[PDB]
Amino acid sequence: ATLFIADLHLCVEEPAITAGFLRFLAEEARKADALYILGDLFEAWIGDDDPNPLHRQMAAAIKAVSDSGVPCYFIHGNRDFLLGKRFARESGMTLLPEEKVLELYGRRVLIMHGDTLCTDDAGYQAFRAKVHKPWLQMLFLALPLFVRKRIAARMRANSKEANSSKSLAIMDVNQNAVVSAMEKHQVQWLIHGHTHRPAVHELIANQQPAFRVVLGAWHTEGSMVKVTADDVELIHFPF
Ligand SMILES: CCCCCCCCCCC[C@@H](O)CC(=O)N[C@H]1[C@@H](OP(=O)(O)O)O[C@H](CO)[C@@H](O)[C@@H]1OC(=O)C[C@H](O)CCCCCCCCCCC
Ligand SMILES: [Mn+2]
Ligand SMILES: [Mn+2]
Repeated sequence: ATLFIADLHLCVEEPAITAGFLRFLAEEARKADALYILGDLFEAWIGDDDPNPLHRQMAAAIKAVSDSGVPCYFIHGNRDFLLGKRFARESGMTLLPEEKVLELYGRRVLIMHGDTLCTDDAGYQAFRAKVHKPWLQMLFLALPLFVRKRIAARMRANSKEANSSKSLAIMDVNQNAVVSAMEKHQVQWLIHGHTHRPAVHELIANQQPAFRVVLGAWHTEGSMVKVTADDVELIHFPF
């Protein structure tokens, strides 16, 4: 089986999630064919040079999975788009582009974080385009770590404030964008996160039955999608 997770938002002061993730790696990822992490692995990323001890332990635990023969892949989220090649090497992860099609046991599946489908949120998409500019990223990364942490803290705070004022519609995926992505790639299956609204949605793409499977955020329990020859299963599991 091939596993998909997203939206862990790992951080020091959410220790149940950290413990749950370590257990997941040892008990589930170890026996899988591959693991895909579809963004927001960390609560925030302000550069691979961050000395946070959590990053060291998480990198080693992920690298132990891929060193055991189970490849680990990462699509960036909105929290952790700065995660780079240095941390990918430390963690034994392969970095993927923002959209990727997999063929799994004969089944073509599109994967992404999900935030690029939220096309009605013009304010977010504006922000996203700016912070994805390599020149601006490279400029941010030149600041002292403590300044980067203050910026991130402010961004987190203003994000929470902005979100409480936004309609549910602009913060969920746009259906035209969903269908457009699934027809661009001619898939009947899409797995994403970002919205923190776990569900299996039925829809039409390519004039055929299609499915959009949304991972849950990790808080008091975890969420994965398990893909086998015969099934695509959204599974919630306790810590
Ligand atoms: C150049 C390199 C910069 C590097 C920075 C590295 C640190 C990144 C830290 C993570 C920030 C991230 O949380 C912001 C974000 O993505 N918010 C969108 C997201 O909501 P979340 O709160 O993240 O769940 O998902 C929501 C649903 O899709 C969406 O609505 C939120 O988007 C917003 O709230 C964006 C607002 O519309 C505008 C953003 C205002 C940010 C304030 C900037 C303060 C910076 C000051 C520095 C001078
Ligand atoms: Mn998230
Ligand atoms: Mn997200």
